[PDB]
Amino acid sequence: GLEKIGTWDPASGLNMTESLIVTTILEEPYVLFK
Repeated sequence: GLEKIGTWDPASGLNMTESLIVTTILEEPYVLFK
């Protein structure tokens, strides 16, 4: 049915009460430190 969920009041606003790792090795020219 219709149940409350939160309160408005124009000062405080709307208090809404809802609750890949890839390994390699270094060998030229396969993989090099850039």
